[PDB]
Amino acid sequence: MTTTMKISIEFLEPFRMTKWQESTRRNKNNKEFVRGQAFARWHRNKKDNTKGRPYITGTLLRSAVIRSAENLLTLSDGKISEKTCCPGKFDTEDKDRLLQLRQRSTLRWTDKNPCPDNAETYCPFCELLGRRFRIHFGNLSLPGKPDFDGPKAIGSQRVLNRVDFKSGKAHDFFKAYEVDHTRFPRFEGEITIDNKVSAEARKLLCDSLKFTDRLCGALCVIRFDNLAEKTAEQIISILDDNKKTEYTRLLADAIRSLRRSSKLVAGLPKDHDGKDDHYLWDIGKKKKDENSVTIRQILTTSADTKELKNAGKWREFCEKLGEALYLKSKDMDAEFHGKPDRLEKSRSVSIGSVLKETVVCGELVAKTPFFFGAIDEDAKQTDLQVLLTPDNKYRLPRSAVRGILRRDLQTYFDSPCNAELGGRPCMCKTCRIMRGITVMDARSEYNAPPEIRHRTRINPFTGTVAEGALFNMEVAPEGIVFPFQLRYRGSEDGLPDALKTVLKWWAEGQAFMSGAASTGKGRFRMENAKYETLDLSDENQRNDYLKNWGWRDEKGLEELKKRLNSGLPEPGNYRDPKWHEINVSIEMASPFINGDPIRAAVDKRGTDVVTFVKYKAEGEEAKPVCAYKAESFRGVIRSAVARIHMEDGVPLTELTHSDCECLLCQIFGSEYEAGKIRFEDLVFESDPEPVTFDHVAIDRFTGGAADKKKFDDSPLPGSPARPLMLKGSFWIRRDVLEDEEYCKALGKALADVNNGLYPLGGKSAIGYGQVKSLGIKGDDKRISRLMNPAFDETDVAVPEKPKTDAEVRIEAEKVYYPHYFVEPHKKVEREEKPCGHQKFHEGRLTGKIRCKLITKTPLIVPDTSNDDFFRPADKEARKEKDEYHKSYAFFRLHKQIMIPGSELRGMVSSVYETVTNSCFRIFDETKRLSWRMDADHQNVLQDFLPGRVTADGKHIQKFSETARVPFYDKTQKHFDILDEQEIAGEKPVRMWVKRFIKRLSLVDPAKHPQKKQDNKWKRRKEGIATFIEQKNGSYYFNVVTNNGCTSFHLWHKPDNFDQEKLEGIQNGEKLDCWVRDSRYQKAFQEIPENDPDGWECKEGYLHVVGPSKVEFSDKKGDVINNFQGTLPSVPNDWKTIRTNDFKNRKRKNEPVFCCEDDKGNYYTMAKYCETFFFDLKENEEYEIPEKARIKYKELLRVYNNNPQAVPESVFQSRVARENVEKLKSGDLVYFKHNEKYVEDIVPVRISRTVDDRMIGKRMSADLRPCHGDWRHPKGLCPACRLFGTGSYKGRVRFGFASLENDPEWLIPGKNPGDPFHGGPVMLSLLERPRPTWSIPGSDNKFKVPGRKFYVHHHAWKTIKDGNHPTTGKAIEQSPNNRTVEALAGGNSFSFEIAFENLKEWELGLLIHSLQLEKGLAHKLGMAKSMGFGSVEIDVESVRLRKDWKQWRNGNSEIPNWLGKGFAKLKEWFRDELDFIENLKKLLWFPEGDQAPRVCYPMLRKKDDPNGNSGYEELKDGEFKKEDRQKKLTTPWTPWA
RNA sequence: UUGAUGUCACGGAACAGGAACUUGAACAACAUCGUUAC
RNA sequence: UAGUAACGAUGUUGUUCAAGUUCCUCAA
Repeated sequence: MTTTMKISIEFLEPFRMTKWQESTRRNKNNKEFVRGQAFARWHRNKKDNTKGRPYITGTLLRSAVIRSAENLLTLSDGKISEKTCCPGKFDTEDKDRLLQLRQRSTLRWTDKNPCPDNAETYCPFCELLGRRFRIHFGNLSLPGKPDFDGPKAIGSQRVLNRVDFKSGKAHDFFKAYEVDHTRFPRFEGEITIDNKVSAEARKLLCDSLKFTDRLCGALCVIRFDNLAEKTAEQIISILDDNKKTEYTRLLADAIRSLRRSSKLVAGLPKDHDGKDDHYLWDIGKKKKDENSVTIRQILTTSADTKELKNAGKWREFCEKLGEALYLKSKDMDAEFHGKPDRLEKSRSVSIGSVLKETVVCGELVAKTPFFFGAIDEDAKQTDLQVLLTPDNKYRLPRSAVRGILRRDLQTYFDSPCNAELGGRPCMCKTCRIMRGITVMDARSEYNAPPEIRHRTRINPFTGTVAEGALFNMEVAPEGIVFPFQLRYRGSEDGLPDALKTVLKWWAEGQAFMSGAASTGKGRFRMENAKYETLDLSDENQRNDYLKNWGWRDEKGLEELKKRLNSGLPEPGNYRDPKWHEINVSIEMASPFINGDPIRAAVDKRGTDVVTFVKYKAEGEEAKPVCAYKAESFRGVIRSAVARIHMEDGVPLTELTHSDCECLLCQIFGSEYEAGKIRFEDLVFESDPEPVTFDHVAIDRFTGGAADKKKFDDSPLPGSPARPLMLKGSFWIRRDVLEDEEYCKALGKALADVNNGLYPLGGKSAIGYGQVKSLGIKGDDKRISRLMNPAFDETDVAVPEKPKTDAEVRIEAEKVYYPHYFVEPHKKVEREEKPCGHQKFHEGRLTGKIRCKLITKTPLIVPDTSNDDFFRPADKEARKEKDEYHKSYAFFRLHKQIMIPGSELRGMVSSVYETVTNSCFRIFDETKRLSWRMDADHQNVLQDFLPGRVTADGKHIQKFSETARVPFYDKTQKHFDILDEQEIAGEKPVRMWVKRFIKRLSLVDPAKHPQKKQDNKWKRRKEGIATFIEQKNGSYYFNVVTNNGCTSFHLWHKPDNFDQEKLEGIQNGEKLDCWVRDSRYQKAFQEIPENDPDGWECKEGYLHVVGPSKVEFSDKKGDVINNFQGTLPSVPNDWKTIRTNDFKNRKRKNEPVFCCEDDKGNYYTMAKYCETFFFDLKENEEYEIPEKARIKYKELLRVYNNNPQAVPESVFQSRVARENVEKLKSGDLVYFKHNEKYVEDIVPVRISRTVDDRMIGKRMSADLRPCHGDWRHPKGLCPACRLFGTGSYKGRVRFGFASLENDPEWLIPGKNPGDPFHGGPVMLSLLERPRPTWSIPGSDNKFKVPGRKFYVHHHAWKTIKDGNHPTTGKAIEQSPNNRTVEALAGGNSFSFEIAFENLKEWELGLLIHSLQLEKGLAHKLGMAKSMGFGSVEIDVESVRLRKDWKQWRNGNSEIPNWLGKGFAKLKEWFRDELDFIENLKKLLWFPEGDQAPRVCYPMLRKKDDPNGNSGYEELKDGEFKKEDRQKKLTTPWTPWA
C-alpha cells in the first residue's frame, strides 16, 4: 500500500563532510555536532576502526524541500492547482527534544486559520509537512555501497577563516572535510509516498524537488523517474658509505626540483673538463671497484622503467624521494564553532511576489602570481603551500570569492558588519545583498607544478641575515584563466548599484583576491562578461525554468550561453576605486645578480649561483623570464624609509612595534594590521644573456690561490654603453596620497635611493647593483617633487701627493730577489666596538671617491671565459681529450676594456691591512709541512733505530743492529730459494753474518817511505803463511794470528811492491805477513766460496723494498754513455733486475743497471743490496701515541701524491708502488723514541720528516684570522671593520674601472687599421710557491715571516723579445705556460669607491692607502714576479654627504683627515713603526737610469750560462739555515 | 545509516609582518728520490 | 774487544668552492 519514488542527486561542486563521533556527544550540548548538521556524515561499521562510507540523511532533504515549497508557494499566490493552501503550523509545546529550532522569519501568504489538527481534510502543505508515515524520506547512499579505508581516502581537511575588517588579519577559525565531485558525483535514495495523499501534493513535491539547488555546501541537481623508498635507501647508503653526508639537504632540494620534466636528468652539469666527477652528482665512484653506482647513474636508470614514463608518476616519484631525503637529513587548536540561539517563536514576515534572476557569466584571468594558503600535513619540505585539486589542478574556492565580495561591498559603503555568529539574521545593507549571491568553483586545467621561492630576514645591526630566518614559499604561475559564473535573485529590477560598482571595479583589473597581497600576489581581471535578467514572477517563464532544472548543468549552460547580452550594465553611482597605480623605471650601470643556488645546481652551465628567473603560462606551457623579486624591492624601500625617521629618539629600526602608531606601522603594516602599499615584480625589458666571472682567494703569506677557494658566478651584464633598464610598478592606497606626512617620507626614501645609495641585488661590495637613476610617474607630482637633486659650491682643487723619503742603494753587477717578506708588529687591537648598519651617525662621513688609475708597465688581466683565443684559422677545431697550449685575451664586458672591482678591492685591502697591522684576513691554518732529511750520520741518522710493531698496534719492539744482504747481484742467488712468505718480513729467516774482514800485506817495515799515510796499520801483529794452490790473480794463504789458536783461509792479490817476495812457490815455504782488520758488514744465505772464515749464524727478520734510487734523465748521462751498446728494455716485474755495468771499472766498486724505455728516458739503477734485522731484543717496547699515527698518515699522503716521481711503477718504493695507507701488525719501521714514547716512524733509511704542529700554531695568537665572536661584540681586527667579515657587513664598496683613452697595446696585432686588438706574448712557467723555503726547520726557531710584497723592476723587455729572465735561452711552448694579451704603459682608467659611516681617521688611512707618495706605485695583474703591472692612483673629488638634499663636495678637507689618520697611527704604536718603513722601501719604483736585474735562481750552477751559483750552492754560506729569515726580511738584499 | 509540527552554515578570505644575504685580487719557484764506502 | 763519513741525478704543475642562518612572530 505504498508507492516508492526513486531519486538521485548529482553534485556539481565539492561538497563538505563532518567528523564522526561516538553516540554520547550527539546531543544539543555539543558544539561540534551542531554546526556539523548541514553537512554529510561519515558512517563506519565495526566502531573504533576508521572504515566506512559517507551518506546524507533524509531530514536535511526534508528541510530543503520544505524551504523550497515555502519559497515557491508565495510566488503563485498560495494556489497550487485549484484550491488555496493553509499557512501551516511550526510550533511545538515540548522543547527537551528537537535539538535545533528555526530562526528564519517564515514567509507569509493569504493569512487565515492554521487548520487545526482535529480535521478530516488538510491543506496540501499539511500533507507535505507530514501531519504510518505520510511522506517518508529515505537516506541517500552511494550506488555500489563500497567500503573505504577512512575519511582521508576520499577527502582532505582544510582550515577555513574569519578575518576582520579594520585590522584586516584574522579571528577564530574552523575546519571541515570536503570531498571532490569528480570522484563521488552521485547519491541514490527513495521516498515512500502513501496512496491517498492527494493529487496536488505530488505536484508540489515535484516542483519543490526541481526548485532546490544546493544541499551540502555545493550545488546539485535532483532527478527522479615501492620504487622511491628503496631508491631513497640506496642513495642514503651511498652517501653514508662515503664521507659526503653533508650534501643531503642540498641533494633533497635539487632532486625535488626535477619534478618539472624528465628531460632534466640528461642535462645535468659536468666537470670543467667535461668529465663525470661532479662534487654532488657523481658521489660513489672510486679509483677501483667499478661496480659502484653513482647518483647520476641511479637517476638515469630510473627515468626509463616503463612505469615513470608519464608526467604524474615521475612527479610523484621525485616529490616523495625529496621528502624522504629531507626527513633523513632532518635528524642528523582553538576553533570557535557554533552557538546558535534557541528562539521560541519565529517572526513570520512577508516578502511579496516580485522575484527576478540575473546570471553573470565570463572569466577572470590572472595578472600576478596568485596564492591560496592550503598548508596541509604529511609534507614538511615547503612550509608554505598552495591549494590544488586531486589531479594537481589550480583552483580558487568559492569561500574566498564570497569573502572578497563581502569585503568589496563593505568598502563600497562605509559601515562594517556587526555579526557574532548566532541569533536572528543580520539586516544591514551588506547582508541583504550577500543573501542572494551564488558563486561557483573553478579548475583552470593548467596542471603544472608550482615554483619555489626562498625568503630571508636581515638583522639591521650587522647587515647579515638574522638567526633562524630562512623559509620557502610556492606560488602559482601568471596568466591562468578561471571560469566565472555569478547568480543573483531578488526583488529589484536586475542587479543593485553596489554589485554593479563592484563588478565595474573588477572589470578594470583591480580584483585583489587572496594571498600575500603585500608582496604583490594575485590580482585578477574579469573579462568577457555577459548578463541576462530572467523573470520568475509570471507562469510562462517559471515553468520553463522548472522544466530543465534551471540551467545549472552543462547542457543547460551551453543552451543558456546563447541568450546572454554582451557588456556589463553601467552603474548609476560610481565610487572611484581606492587604489592607485604608480610606475617605476630603474636604470643601472653595473652587473646584477639575484641569487638562486638550486637552479645553479641543476643547470647545465656548471656555475655556483645564477640569477632569479620566474615562469609564466601561455595557456598550456610555461616560459621563463628573468626578473627582480618583489620582496627584495619591498625590503629595500622599507629599509630606506626606516633609517631616516626618528620617532622620539630611537630610530624605527630598533622599535619592537608592539602597540605603537609608528610611521612604518601605518604604511608598511605590522603583525597587527595590514599594510597600505603593495609592490610587484620588475621585468628587464630585453633579453640579457648571462656572463661568467671567475674568482679566487689569494693567500697573504706565500701569496697564491688558497685551497678549496675557487668559485664563479653568472650575473647579468651591464655597462655604461648598455645600461640594463628595469621596469615595474606598485600600488598605493587612495587615503595615503592625500596625506602630506606620508608622501614626504616616501619622497625622502626614494630620493635617498636615487642618489646612489642602497644598491639592489647581491654582491654590491664588488660593484654590482649601483642604481644610476630612478623615476616614478602617475601620482600628479605628489611624491616625485622631493626627488630633485642638489649640491653646493664645487671649485676647490685636490691637493698634491707628498714626496717620499725611503730610498735604496741599487748598484750594478748585482742580482736581487723578488720576495722580501714584511715582518709585522706584535700589537693587534680589538678593543673597539663596531658601529652598526643602522641610522647615519652624527660624527661620521658618507660619500663617494673618484680615482684615476694609470699604468706604467704592461698589465695582464685575462678573460678566462675561453681558451685558444690565439688559434690559427682554416684548420681543425679541437681534439676532444688533450692538453693544449692555453691562450687568453684581455677582460671585456660589451666589447670594452674594463677592470673588475674585486682586483682593486684585494689590492687596496692588502695595502690597508699591512699599514694598520691588522689580523691576517685569509690564511691556511692546516697543512703541516714536511722536509726531506739529509744524509749524514751524526746529526740525523744516529737516532733512527730499526724496529717492529707488535701483534697489536700499541707497541714497537726494537732491534739490536743491522747488516746489508746483497740482492740484484750476480754472485749469489736469493730469489729462487726464498718464497714470498719470508721476503715480506712475516717470517724469520736464518742467515750467516760476518762483521770484520782481514786484509793481507807482505812487508810493513819497508813500506814506510812511500806509503802509510792513512794510520790504519796500528793493529797488525804477525803471521805465518803457507801456499796450497795457484790462481790467475790471487794467491792462497793459511795465516795463523799469534800462537796458532786459529787459522783463516783468504785470497791475497799482490802489487808492484810485493811481487819481488815471490818468484816460484813450492807449496811448503814459510812467508812472513801482517794481518789487519777492516769493516765488512754483510750477511749471506749459505756461505761464499771466497772467505771460508767463521761466520756467526744469527736469527732475525729479512725485508725488501724494491729497486729504488733511480737516476733517470733525458740527455744520455755519463753512465749511459761509454756503455757497450744495445741498452735493454725495462722489465714488467721486479725480482729479475740484474747488474749490467759498473760505475768504477778499475776496482769492482758500486754496480749500476742501465736501461731504456719506449720514450727518451734513460734509467741507471743503484742499490744492489737489502738490509737484514737480527737480534730482536725482547721485553723492551715503546708505546705509539696518536701523534705518530697522524705524522705517518701525512707521510703516506705525501709519498702517494707526487707529480715529480718516476714514470715507471717498478722503480718505486714499496710505500708508493702498492699504495699503502696504514701500518700493519708486522712490517718495516725505522723508529725514534725516548723513554717509553716513540716520536717518528719512517719507512726507509733516508725518508722525509713531518713536523708535529700545523702551520697555524707557528704564529702569534693575535695575528690569526680575526673572525668569530671575539648587536655585535667588540672583538674585531682593524681591517675587518672597514672591510667586512662573516656575520658583519663591510662599509666600503668598489666599482668597475673603465678605459677612456685608446688601447695602445704592447705589440701590434695581425690586422692593421683595427686598433682594438693586440698581439700575443708567451710567458714562463710560473710554478706554485714553496712555504718550505722560508721555514727551513721545525724546532721552535723558525716562525712565520711576513706578507710577501713583490718588488718593481723591468724584466718584461726580455719576455717581449722571447728569452728567459734567468738565462738567455729562448723559451719554448708547452702545455704548462700561457700566451696572454697585454696592454702597455700610458693607459688611464677611472673608477669610484663608495663609503659610509667612516670615521675621520679611517678615511685618512684609506686615502693614504689609495694614493701613495710620489715615488711609490701599486702592483696588480698576472705574473708580477716579473715586471708586469705597476699602477699609481690619483684621487679626484671626494664629495661628501650631509643631508638628503645637499651633498657638499668636500675637497678642501683632505689635509685634515690625513693628519688625523697619522695621529691615530702615532697613538697605537709610539715609536715602533719600522714595518711602515719597510713597506715604503718595498714599494719604491726606479725613478731613472737604474736597471735592477732581479730573477729566480736555477737548480745548479752548471745549467745557466752566467754561472751565478744556483739553489744547490745557496743552501750553504749565504742562505744557509739561520740567515734565511734575516736576509729575506730586509727589503733589498743582494741575491748573490 | 535520520526521524518528522521548526536546520539563514552560499552564516565565517588561512588571513597579518620578514632584502638569499655576509666574507674571498683567478693566482702562483725550488723541490723530488735513496744509499754507497770502509 | 766496537760502528763511522756524506754523497749521486735533474725535473716538475696546483685549487676548482669554503664558513654561516635553513624557520619564526601575532595568537593558542
